[PDB]
Amino acid sequence: DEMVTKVVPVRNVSVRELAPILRQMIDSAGSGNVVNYDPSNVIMLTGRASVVERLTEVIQRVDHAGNRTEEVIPLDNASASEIARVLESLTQIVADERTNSVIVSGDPATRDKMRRLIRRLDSEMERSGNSQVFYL
Amino acid sequence: DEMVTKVVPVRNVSVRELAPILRQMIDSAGSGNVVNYDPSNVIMLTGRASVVERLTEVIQRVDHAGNRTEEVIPLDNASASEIARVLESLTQIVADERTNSVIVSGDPATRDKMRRLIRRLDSEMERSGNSQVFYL
Repeated sequence: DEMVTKVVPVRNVSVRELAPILRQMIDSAGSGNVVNYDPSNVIMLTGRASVVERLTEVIQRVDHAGNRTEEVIPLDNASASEIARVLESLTQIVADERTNSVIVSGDPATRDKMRRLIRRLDSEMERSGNSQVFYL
Repeated sequence: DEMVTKVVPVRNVSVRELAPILRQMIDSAGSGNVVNYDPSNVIMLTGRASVVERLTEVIQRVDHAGNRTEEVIPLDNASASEIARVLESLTQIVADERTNSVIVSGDPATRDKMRRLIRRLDSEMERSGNSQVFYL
């Protein structure tokens, strides 16, 4: 029940995405607690140190959920520019020409699938391209 | 409870971004305190020296949160003009031609990621460009 103010930085999450759940706690929490939404992307929690505690818990646990990191997957055989059109015809993927490598972005579960699907599209063709040579 | 006036410069933050949280304190603070929003980008706090204290605390702590600094990352191998198109196809980046270097802007956490992602796109290609030479 201790009345205090607390600082919560909101990094990955849009601070107003959290409008419902932080203020809906005030329904249950009652008075004394205030939640502040600043487009400079922090959320200022001022109130009873237990209820703010959860919203340092909730957000910075929820701020984990939307975590988006990028990784460069090289391509030994196929052209990165094809794979960037194909994988984007199914549904963020950007191809780097120089190193022949595909930049991918998403949560670690989505960056699993495209990492398994790019290993098959990079599988080596057997000897037979669209071009063959016939000795007459 | 001392009634005073105080000067708060608001540097990085839009002074009207702080309309909710400074005036919502007046709800809890009560009378005697006044918060002034000047588009010349300061916020004049006149009132009880404890409640203004926090809003010198809050803002100049919040004014830290949106801190945006720029840095020039050189590029030894790749062209800065490519990396400026690629890194901007994922989502501020401006490339400098002469020194072959990319200007980047953002908070120190975002300027971490692009600094790790530019180290891979600058990694040296192994001997094999899009051009090879076949001796027949």
